[PDB]
Amino acid sequence: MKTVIQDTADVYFKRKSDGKLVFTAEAQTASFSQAISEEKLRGGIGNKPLYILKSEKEINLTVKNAFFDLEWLAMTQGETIQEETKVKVFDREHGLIVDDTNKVTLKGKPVSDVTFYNKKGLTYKIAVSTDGTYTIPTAFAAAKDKLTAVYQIEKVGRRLAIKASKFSERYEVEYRTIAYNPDTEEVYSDIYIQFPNVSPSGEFEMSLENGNALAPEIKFEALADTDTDEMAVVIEASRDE
Amino acid sequence: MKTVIQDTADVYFKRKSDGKLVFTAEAQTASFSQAISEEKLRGGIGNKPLYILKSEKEINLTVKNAFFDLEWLAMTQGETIQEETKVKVFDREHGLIVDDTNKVTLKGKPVSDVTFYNKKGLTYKIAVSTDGTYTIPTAFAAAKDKLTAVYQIEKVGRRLAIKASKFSERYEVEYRTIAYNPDTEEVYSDIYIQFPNVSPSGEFEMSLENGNALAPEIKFEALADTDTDEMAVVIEASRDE
Amino acid sequence: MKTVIQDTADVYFKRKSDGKLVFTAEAQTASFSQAISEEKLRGGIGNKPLYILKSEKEINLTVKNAFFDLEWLAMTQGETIQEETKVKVFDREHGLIVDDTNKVTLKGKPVSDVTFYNKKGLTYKIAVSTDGTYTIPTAFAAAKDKLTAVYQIEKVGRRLAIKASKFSERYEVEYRTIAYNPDTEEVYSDIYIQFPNVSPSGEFEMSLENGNALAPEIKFEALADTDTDEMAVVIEASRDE
Amino acid sequence: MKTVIQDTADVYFKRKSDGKLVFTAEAQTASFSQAISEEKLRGGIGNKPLYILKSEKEINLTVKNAFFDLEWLAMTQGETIQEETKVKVFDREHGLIVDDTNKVTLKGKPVSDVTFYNKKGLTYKIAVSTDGTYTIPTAFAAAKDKLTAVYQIEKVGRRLAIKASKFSERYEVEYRTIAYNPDTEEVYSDIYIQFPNVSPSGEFEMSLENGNALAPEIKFEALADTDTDEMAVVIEASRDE
Amino acid sequence: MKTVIQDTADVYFKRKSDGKLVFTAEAQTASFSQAISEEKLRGGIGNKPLYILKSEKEINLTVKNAFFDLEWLAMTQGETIQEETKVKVFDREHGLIVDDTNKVTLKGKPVSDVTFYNKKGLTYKIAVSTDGTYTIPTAFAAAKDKLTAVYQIEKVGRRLAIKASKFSERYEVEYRTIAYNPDTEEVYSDIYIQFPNVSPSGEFEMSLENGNALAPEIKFEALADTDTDEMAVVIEASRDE
Amino acid sequence: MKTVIQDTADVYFKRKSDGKLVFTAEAQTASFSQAISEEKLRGGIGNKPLYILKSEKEINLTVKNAFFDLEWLAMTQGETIQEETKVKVFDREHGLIVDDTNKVTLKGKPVSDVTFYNKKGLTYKIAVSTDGTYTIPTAFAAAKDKLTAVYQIEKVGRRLAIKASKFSERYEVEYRTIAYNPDTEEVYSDIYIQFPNVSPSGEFEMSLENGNALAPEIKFEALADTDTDEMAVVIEASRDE
Repeated sequence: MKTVIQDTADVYFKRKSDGKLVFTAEAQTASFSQAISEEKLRGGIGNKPLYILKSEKEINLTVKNAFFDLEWLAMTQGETIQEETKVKVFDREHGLIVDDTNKVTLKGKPVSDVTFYNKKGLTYKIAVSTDGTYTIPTAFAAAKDKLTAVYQIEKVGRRLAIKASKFSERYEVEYRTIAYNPDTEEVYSDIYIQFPNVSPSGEFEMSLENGNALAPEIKFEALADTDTDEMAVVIEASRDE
Repeated sequence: MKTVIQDTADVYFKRKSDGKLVFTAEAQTASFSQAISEEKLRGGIGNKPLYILKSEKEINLTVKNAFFDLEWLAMTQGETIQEETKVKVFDREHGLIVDDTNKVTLKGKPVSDVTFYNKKGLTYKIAVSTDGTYTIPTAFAAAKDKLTAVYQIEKVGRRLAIKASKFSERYEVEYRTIAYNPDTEEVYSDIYIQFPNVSPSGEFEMSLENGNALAPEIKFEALADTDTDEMAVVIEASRDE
Repeated sequence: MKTVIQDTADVYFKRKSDGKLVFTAEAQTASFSQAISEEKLRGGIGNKPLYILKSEKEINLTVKNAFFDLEWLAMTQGETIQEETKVKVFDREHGLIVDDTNKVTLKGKPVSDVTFYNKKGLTYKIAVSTDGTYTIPTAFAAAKDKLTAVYQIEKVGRRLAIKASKFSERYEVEYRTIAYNPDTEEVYSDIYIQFPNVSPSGEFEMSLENGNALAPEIKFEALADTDTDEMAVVIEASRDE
Repeated sequence: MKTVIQDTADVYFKRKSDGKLVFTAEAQTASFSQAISEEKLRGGIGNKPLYILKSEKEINLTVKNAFFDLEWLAMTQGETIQEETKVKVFDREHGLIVDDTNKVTLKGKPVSDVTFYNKKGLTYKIAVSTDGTYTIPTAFAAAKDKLTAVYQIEKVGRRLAIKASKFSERYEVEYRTIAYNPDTEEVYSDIYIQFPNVSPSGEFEMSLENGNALAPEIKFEALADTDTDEMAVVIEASRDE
Repeated sequence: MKTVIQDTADVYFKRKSDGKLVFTAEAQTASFSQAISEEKLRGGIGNKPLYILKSEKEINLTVKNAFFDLEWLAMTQGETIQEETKVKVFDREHGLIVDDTNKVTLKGKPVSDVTFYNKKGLTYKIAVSTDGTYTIPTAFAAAKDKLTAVYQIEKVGRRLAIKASKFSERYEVEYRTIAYNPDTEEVYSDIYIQFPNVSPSGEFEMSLENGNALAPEIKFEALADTDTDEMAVVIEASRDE
Repeated sequence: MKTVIQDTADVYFKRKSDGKLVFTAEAQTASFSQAISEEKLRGGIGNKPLYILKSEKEINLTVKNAFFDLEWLAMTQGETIQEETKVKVFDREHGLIVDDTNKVTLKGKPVSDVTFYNKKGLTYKIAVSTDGTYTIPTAFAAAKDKLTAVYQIEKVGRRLAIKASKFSERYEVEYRTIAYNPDTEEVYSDIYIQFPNVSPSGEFEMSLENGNALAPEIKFEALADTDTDEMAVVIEASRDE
């Protein structure tokens, strides 16, 4: 029946190979635009139209979530997120003071050469010490100054890798919304929009501007089911049944 | 776990030959857009898609800072910044009164010809006087009147050269931001985006508008690592090790 | 004399064949754009310009109204508006309650099959009745319910007929607007702009959005008169003569 | 000296054939943008710019008045305004009460066939009468009803004719503004911008929107003077001389 | 003086025998190309030229109109267009309902045999009836079907005849174009190009593509007059006398 | 199975005498066109075909590289590249200042007569200086004059000598490509196109246009093998085996 739709959708994903339900979201957008190509044959006394050549059926999706989850990026490359992997990352220590003996001591555990910066913005590159106490050239600084340190440390966590060859696999998608009855002010039906075969398209961008709540974005491209030649299916299930 | 991204990312840099940690920044943006191209083949009764051709994988970057430092410019051209170099720059002295003997004495150390400017539009270019006192020309001016001088001096500082032959080198990059847990309002994970091989691009602008703040912007371009064929690495590690 | 033009203009029309003064208007716009294609010859030592070629003059018109008239669309096609023609139009009735005997009674004079709609969106296309009442299947509805019917009714009125082989005819146009004298706050002259031979262009879009007032739009194009070679004429007439 | 210029210009024109000072103005804009073509010959081992060659020089103009003056538009079309010429224009008469014998009388001097209008939108055209009394058919209207009439008259006034073959001629132009002294808050020098050979361009538009003051715009394009090869001249003259 | 030619030419033809000014066109091109050949003789010690021989002089001529006139074609074969002559042409009738008596009544006036076409694509050839009623076999058509009827008719009009023997006649041709003054942007003279004796060459190709506006093209070939040996005359006459 | 071919090939060569695998490729094109002629005999009552004569079969190759190797050109003329040989080449030294005695020095090592050049475009050649300086008459240049000189030097490098008599020897060639499976988008087979005998042909164009990356091209010609008369071979080896 006639109904009014207000809210966004809950999306569900699924890999057709191993069957991992890759999501259960709380979104901010959705779309399933369509397209067709049309050209017109012409001829005869008066350039009249005689036939129309309809020559495609393309569908594209798009979703825009309100949180960040790594699986979103996993989808757009097909890799697998490894767990508990050793990695090397940078780390920065500030506010070091130079003692009266022309020495400074760190408070971390480097793994590469440490670089010092002084209040003017010079640089002094020294190898990693075994005891952790380091010497400063007398031209670089003197007693009772302030220096900063930057170096590498080893951490553990989850890891992903974007390569130059690996490409996507094929997926299932589904939306879901709720539609109201414009007379008695209650929810009547539950819209569904299924997609039986999709293929992620690699065009993603993460602008990390200051003071903005990041919103990932993912685009797909629907294909035709081999078994039944269906590109989309729409359902309206009524809560009265 | 689901997480909320709110803040920009701290940037780090590395030159791959000598290992200069060229930067530690307090920035305003970070982006790593992707791109791919497709062709699609067609044929048969029913001009249908038979096999898709993928032909690229490009990644770019962008960083935009809040403070100006000369290393930013140094990176984009490779030329190193020599220190303690004597240079020639122009200087200006205002409010120069003419005495009753048609003579005006500078208060500087001219190195090129000194040019004075009368109160309407005139110009007059005397040679550098050894004494430093100058004879005011005949009808260029009179007594009890103002002028202003412009000439060159010799100052000491840092220097960078923009040539037309020396082009960019190859660097490594790393961003770091934090993502909040949406339930307990705390900090959960630490995000990292390494780029194991980049090539800084020459496309930049230093506009110095009045009353605005110049924010440098530098655009890179990421290529494939030779060892493992990686363009980018994304890492998430929890603050509960 | 210098004058200030404020108001829009009254627009008239006239068909060259019979002399139908197709309108007296109360409009919002009038326009008589021009256009000439200009190139530039060049020659001699130093690629100097020595002359400017000018050839291909055009004039476009545009008018825009704040009411709706049907002669408006009549001009753009070249048809004629038949008067007092019987036609077929749909009509709808609501609030039809079903008596206890599973029957309902329309109140109109259907000409085609009548379709019934319940409060869930089902359908029933019963054939036209001869007496006035209809019987309802028990499954579709029950006693003390509501139904709505849609059927076709015959009404009498005017009728245009847009045809795909016919095209517009040739017309005459004229605007009239006033201009004041910038010293005395008075009206001085009656400006006219005549167009002796013009061919309407078929391009019109009647968007009918909610709560807006539709403003039509005709566009013409002026062709050269075969007798005296005049595309446009401008006249000024002083009110003191 | 350094000055601040803040206002528009007085624009003068002058035709080169007869010598007519076609305008003085009180305008709103004035411009003379310029353009040049550059090519950068390259050659030799290594791609090196050897020489930059200039190949063209274009000077445009623009003026925008705040009052309608017929000679403006007369300039761009060549024609010479004709004075005291008889013409034909439309006129309208409202609110005519039908008499008891189905007859109406006008108050003017028709020179074309008269067209009547009903309160509902009919039409009835009848040949001009000699006594000004026209008989209206019974179906069109009855006694004590209101009709409206339209017809042509003969008026005397000025006249132009935009022909499709005759294009413009060549003029001289000159601007004039006032430049201030940024210390004493006084007027110092008068700016002038002269053009010795100009060819008006036919590209103009007269929109007559309701409640908008008409702003004529007349574009020009300048060409090199044969005597001394000057497209433009700029003169500054103090008011102390 | 030096002048600028911008425009095509009004072409005027005239038959030398009966003196009919056969055309005043509004064309799109005119041309009067030439051609000459040389041989050169050589001899003596060292192959050097000794004498140049010149033995040909041809002047072609081309015109290209925008409208279509039948006299254009009449020129190229020398016939005289006959007026009001009876001819035979084919005509077509779409949609003829078959009655219960398996007969059809045409709405025209055949003159030769009638051929029907059913939907499926067969044909059926009957002879001409007197009362206009034709019987249709029960294999070609059926009850309540729509057929297509084609036949010959008789109309009257103007007639030509492209004979394989009769060939062209002789004409006189004159052009006209207006030349401008390259300093004051006015008209200075009228260029004329008379041709006193010309012989048509038969090469016309009337392509009638879909939605194009054919420009007739006919080519000529000038020949030397017997009286004075003047293949072409070029005239310039100033507009000051 | 049906496959899709998408890339160029890695070309290989081998000389049949001394077994120098003279090359491997990162190429941009390969091709092995074929061509035969026919004669056809005719006779008898009615000109009909009777017997067709086949007497030819040829294959021609082409390869287009991206880099430059000198054996690539050594093939085309059949020479062997001598190593570690002395040659003679020209060289240039710009910016030579003239001293207070019209003497000129040189920071080089000439072997032929040095030809000095002046800014005006003069010249001066003289026997080689045996001390390290030259004297320039006042007529050529006077003093404080910047001069440019040119002279030959000796260098050691690899040398190739085109000769009028030495011609080709007989090579052997092999290609390689990869083929994909349209259903699973994995790799399936490796196509090889051998040629057991070939003779390089002399047609090569080396245009070094400014800013156009060079890509050479060698064209071969395949002759039939004496032993078993195979002018070429095509091979396909899957990767499941």
